[PDB]
Amino acid sequence: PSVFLFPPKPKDTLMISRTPEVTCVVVDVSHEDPQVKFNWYVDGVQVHNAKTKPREQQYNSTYRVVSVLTVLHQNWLDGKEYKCKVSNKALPAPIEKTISKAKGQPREPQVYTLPPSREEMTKNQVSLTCLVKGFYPSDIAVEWESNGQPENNYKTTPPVLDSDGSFFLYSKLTVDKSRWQQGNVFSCSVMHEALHNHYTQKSLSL
Amino acid sequence: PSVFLFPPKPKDTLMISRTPEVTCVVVDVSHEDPQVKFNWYVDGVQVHNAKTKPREQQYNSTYRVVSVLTVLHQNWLDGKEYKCKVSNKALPAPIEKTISKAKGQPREPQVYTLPPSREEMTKNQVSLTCLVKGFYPSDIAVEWESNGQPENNYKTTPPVLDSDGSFFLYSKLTVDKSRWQQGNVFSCSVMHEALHNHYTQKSLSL
Ligand SMILES: *[C@@H]1O[C@H](CO[C@H]2O[C@H](C)[C@@H](O)[C@@H](O)[C@@H]2O)[C@@H](O[C@@H]2O[C@H](CO)[C@@H](O[C@@H]3O[C@H](CO[C@H]4O[C@H](CO)[C@@H](O)[C@H](O)[C@@H]4O[C@@H]4O[C@H](CO)[C@@H](O[C@@H]5O[C@H](CO)[C@H](O)[C@H](O)[C@H]5O)[C@H](O)[C@H]4NC(C)=O)[C@@H](O)[C@H](O[C@H]4O[C@H](CO)[C@@H](O)[C@H](O)[C@@H]4O[C@@H]4O[C@H](CO)[C@@H](O)[C@H](O)[C@H]4NC(C)=O)[C@@H]3O)[C@H](O)[C@H]2NC(C)=O)[C@H](O)[C@H]1NC(C)=O
Ligand SMILES: *[C@@H]1O[C@H](CO[C@H]2O[C@H](C)[C@@H](O)[C@@H](O)[C@@H]2O)[C@@H](O[C@@H]2O[C@H](CO)[C@@H](O[C@@H]3O[C@H](CO[C@H]4O[C@H](CO)[C@@H](O)[C@H](O)[C@@H]4O[C@@H]4O[C@H](CO)[C@@H](O[C@@H]5O[C@H](CO)[C@H](O)[C@H](O)[C@H]5O)[C@H](O)[C@H]4NC(C)=O)[C@@H](O)[C@H](O[C@H]4O[C@H](CO)[C@@H](O)[C@H](O)[C@@H]4O[C@@H]4O[C@H](CO)[C@@H](O)[C@H](O)[C@H]4NC(C)=O)[C@@H]3O)[C@H](O)[C@H]2NC(C)=O)[C@H](O)[C@H]1NC(C)=O
Repeated sequence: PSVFLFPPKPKDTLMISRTPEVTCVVVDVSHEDPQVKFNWYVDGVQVHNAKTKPREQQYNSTYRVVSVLTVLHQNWLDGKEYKCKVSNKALPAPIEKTISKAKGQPREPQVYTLPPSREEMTKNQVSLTCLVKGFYPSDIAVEWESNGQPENNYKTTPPVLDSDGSFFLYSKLTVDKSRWQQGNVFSCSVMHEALHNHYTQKSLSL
Repeated sequence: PSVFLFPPKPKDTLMISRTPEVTCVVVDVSHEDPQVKFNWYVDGVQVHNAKTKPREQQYNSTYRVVSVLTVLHQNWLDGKEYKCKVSNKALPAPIEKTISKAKGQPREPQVYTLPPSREEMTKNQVSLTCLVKGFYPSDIAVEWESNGQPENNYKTTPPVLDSDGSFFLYSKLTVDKSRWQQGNVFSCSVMHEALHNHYTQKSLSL
């Protein structure tokens, strides 16, 4: 049997309104010893129940047990440890897996929107670019809007560790050549630990 | 004790000057059976020796043996399979791993360069970019120059699968606000399978 600890998604922890949850998944459990026992420890204290919640799935030719511990935004953002310690008679010694966020001192993301190259106006569709650079830790959420209306045709590169020991990423919104010339305003919205309201938005137009 | 097959570097294969290789790395080789036997087959036919060249390395609490095979550019680009067959007494059945490039026909990369943003002119350093979009396969090499001479302070993201079923990547060069302002001419040089001379080079200046 194998244990896998998963962290919360950034938007969920940067929005008060949302629900961060550190998820523990046990694979290869088996039919002969399906008896999995979970021990959730925040930072050192067994948060015992908190509001932990398992269940058994009958997979492969084996079982799959998942439990969830609902993470408290502030505890997350201050860098607690989260330990999922799983007992199961088959498994000789109980597997412990511990998680947190990237140990360091957080840096505010510089957000610059870039309009399309002259040459790309030769094309039928143009590329709108925003750079998010010199941020830390690499937990971020970047989106695009045309108004009070969210957009579709965008793609975001994985956070690349730059030279500073800070991170960078580019995000590419592709639009019809026309709209951009019909003087529309497209915004890139960045969400990060170290942003003023955990949010910033830079805009683009013709 | 398994095997991993590693492909040639996209600059090594796009340049005939340079000698590409396929690297077969066998890990978890345990002490009492150190006898690794690499068998190298090109596509259909065993290139037997060709110019295959291993060596033992005593790691962890185990062994690491790696065998390198040279490639002919042409073969690689014509999409031949390369087959590494590992032997080691302990390992009951022989490990036959096989590699090759991606299937599909090349798309010529669109190399556009973007200037620093006005919002970034506020900084003692600015960021030059080239967006390299709509290519295929993912294998490419972006490098940066300023005159007759190469530069240091660039960082290029991994190739991200875009909607076309083609790729993009951005590459970010960081220079002094001064150098940019003195009116110097920076170059983005993209090397890709489907470009005229396996090379193209888009330029920036102030
Ligand atoms: C018996 O069968 C089962 C199931 O089999 C399927 O297929 C059969 C054909 C079919 O018949 C059925 O049985 C069934 O469909 C087998 O199970 C699989 O077992 C393997 C291991 O053998 C597991 O592999 C691991 O996977 C990890 C990734 O897992 C995520 O992705 C996979 C693939 O997308 C998903 O399946 C999986 O569910 C995970 O998705 C994420 O899940 C979480 C929790 O649900 C989501 O959480 C969100 O949380 C927020 C909180 O706010 C919110 O609540 C959201 O709503 C939630 O959704 C999250 O959203 C999901 N993610 C996304 C993007 O959506 C791998 O990371 C893991 O890899 C690490 O470990 C292995 C092992 O050591 C290493 O080899 C590997 O290299 C890597 O190691 C190191 O890890 C670091 C962290 O990743 C990494 O940074 C580091 O670089 C790395 N080191 C190196 C050197 O690379 C591993 O691959 C499968 O997950 C599991 N499948 C399932 C479906 O459970 C079983 O094996 C089989 N038994 C047999 C064959 O014997
Ligand atoms: C005992 O210890 C050793 C080492 O331990 C370290 O730490 C100790 C504390 C210390 O005391 C020392 O012992 C030591 O420092 C353990 O070994 C490790 O074992 C793991 C697991 O077995 C291996 O994991 C695999 O790693 C692959 C990535 O490997 C690259 O990165 C690592 C990290 O940087 C490098 O170390 C490694 O060398 C590889 O770098 C690339 O290497 C090639 C060949 O050297 C380079 O080639 C260039 O070629 C050009 C050609 O022109 C030119 O010649 C250049 O000069 C050459 O250099 C290349 O440059 C390097 N790359 C770069 C960027 O520089 C992973 O990809 C691999 O992942 C696959 O498998 C896992 C497991 O199943 C999956 O989870 C994962 O998803 C992935 O699967 C992929 O799936 C696809 C779908 O099926 C499939 O299609 C695809 O084919 C498949 N991918 C592959 C590759 O098959 C995997 O994680 C480590 O590599 C190994 N580390 C070392 C240093 O050897 C050992 O386990 C341990 N024993 C124990 C614990 O019992």
